[PDB]
Amino acid sequence: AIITPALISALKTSFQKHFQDALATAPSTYLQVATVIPSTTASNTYGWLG
Amino acid sequence: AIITPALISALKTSFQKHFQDALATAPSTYLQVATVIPSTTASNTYGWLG
Repeated sequence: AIITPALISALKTSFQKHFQDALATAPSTYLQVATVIPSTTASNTYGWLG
Repeated sequence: AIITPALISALKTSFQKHFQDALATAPSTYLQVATVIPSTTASNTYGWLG
Protein backbone atom coordinates (compact mmCIF):
# COMPACT_ATOMS: atom_id res chain seq x y z
CA ALA A 1 0.00 0.00 0.00
CA ILE A 2 0.90 3.70 0.11
CA ILE A 3 1.34 5.25 3.55
CA THR A 4 0.96 8.75 2.05
CA PRO A 5 -0.94 8.37 -1.25
CA ALA A 6 -1.91 12.06 -1.27
CA LEU A 7 1.42 13.14 -2.79
CA ILE A 8 0.91 10.69 -5.70
CA SER A 9 -2.73 11.55 -6.45
CA ALA A 10 -1.42 13.85 -9.19
CA LEU A 11 0.38 10.94 -10.86
CA LYS A 12 -2.61 8.61 -10.35
CA THR A 13 -4.78 10.83 -12.58
CA SER A 14 -5.14 10.97 -16.37
CA PHE A 15 -6.17 14.06 -18.33
CA GLN A 16 -8.40 13.63 -21.39
CA LYS A 17 -9.37 16.76 -23.31
CA HIS A 18 -12.40 15.09 -24.84
CA PHE A 19 -14.58 17.96 -23.58
CA GLN A 20 -12.35 20.63 -25.17
CA ASP A 21 -14.12 22.43 -28.03
CA ALA A 22 -16.76 19.67 -28.07
CA LEU A 23 -19.36 22.25 -29.12
CA ALA A 24 -20.18 24.60 -31.97
CA THR A 25 -22.24 27.68 -32.73
CA ALA A 26 -25.62 27.46 -34.40
CA PRO A 27 -25.54 27.05 -38.20
CA SER A 28 -25.35 30.21 -40.27
CA THR A 29 -28.79 31.70 -40.92
CA TYR A 30 -28.40 35.30 -42.12
CA LEU A 31 -27.94 34.04 -45.69
CA GLN A 32 -31.58 32.97 -45.94
CA VAL A 33 -32.92 36.11 -44.22
CA ALA A 34 -30.35 38.61 -45.50
CA THR A 35 -27.79 39.35 -48.21
CA VAL A 36 -24.41 41.09 -48.12
CA ILE A 37 -23.48 43.96 -50.45
CA PRO A 38 -20.57 45.63 -48.61
CA SER A 39 -18.78 48.86 -49.43
CA THR A 40 -15.51 50.61 -48.56
CA THR A 41 -16.98 53.67 -46.80
CA ALA A 42 -18.45 54.19 -43.32
CA SER A 43 -22.07 55.09 -44.19
CA ASN A 44 -23.03 53.58 -47.58
CA THR A 45 -26.41 55.23 -48.04
CA TYR A 46 -28.87 54.19 -50.77
CA GLY A 47 -30.52 57.08 -52.59
CA TRP A 48 -33.03 55.12 -54.67
CA LEU A 49 -36.04 56.49 -56.55
CA GLY A 50 -39.72 55.69 -56.54
CA ALA B 1 -9.09 63.23 -35.25
CA ILE B 2 -10.96 65.65 -37.54
CA ILE B 3 -12.31 68.84 -35.97
CA THR B 4 -15.41 68.87 -38.21
CA PRO B 5 -15.93 65.40 -39.72
CA ALA B 6 -19.39 66.49 -40.89
CA LEU B 7 -17.89 68.45 -43.78
CA ILE B 8 -15.68 65.48 -44.74
CA SER B 9 -18.65 63.19 -44.10
CA ALA B 10 -18.84 62.73 -47.88
CA LEU B 11 -15.53 60.86 -47.74
CA LYS B 12 -17.12 58.26 -45.44
CA THR B 13 -20.24 57.75 -47.60
CA SER B 14 -20.97 55.56 -50.62
CA PHE B 15 -23.89 55.38 -53.07
CA GLN B 16 -24.50 51.92 -54.52
CA LYS B 17 -27.60 51.55 -56.71
CA HIS B 18 -28.82 48.58 -54.70
CA PHE B 19 -32.36 49.47 -53.56
CA GLN B 20 -33.11 50.45 -57.17
CA ASP B 21 -36.30 49.23 -58.86
CA ALA B 22 -36.09 45.93 -56.98
CA LEU B 23 -39.78 45.25 -57.55
CA ALA B 24 -41.77 43.50 -60.27
CA THR B 25 -45.39 44.06 -61.23
CA ALA B 26 -47.75 41.25 -60.35
CA PRO B 27 -47.86 38.49 -62.99
CA SER B 28 -50.36 39.04 -65.77
CA THR B 29 -53.70 37.30 -65.27
CA TYR B 30 -56.09 38.95 -67.75
CA LEU B 31 -55.41 36.21 -70.31
CA GLN B 32 -56.80 33.66 -67.85
CA VAL B 33 -60.16 35.45 -67.58
CA ALA B 34 -60.18 37.48 -70.81
CA THR B 35 -59.40 37.44 -74.52
CA VAL B 36 -58.10 40.24 -76.75
CA ILE B 37 -60.05 41.19 -79.89
CA PRO B 38 -58.75 44.61 -81.00
CA SER B 39 -60.02 46.78 -83.84
CA THR B 40 -58.90 49.82 -85.84
CA THR B 41 -61.90 52.05 -84.98
CA ALA B 42 -63.10 53.96 -81.93
CA SER B 43 -66.07 51.78 -80.89
CA ASN B 44 -65.83 48.16 -82.11
CA THR B 45 -69.50 47.37 -81.57
CA TYR B 46 -70.85 43.81 -81.36
CA GLY B 47 -74.06 42.23 -82.61
CA TRP B 48 -76.06 39.03 -82.31
CA LEU B 49 -78.72 37.00 -84.10
CA GLY B 50 -80.13 35.03 -81.17
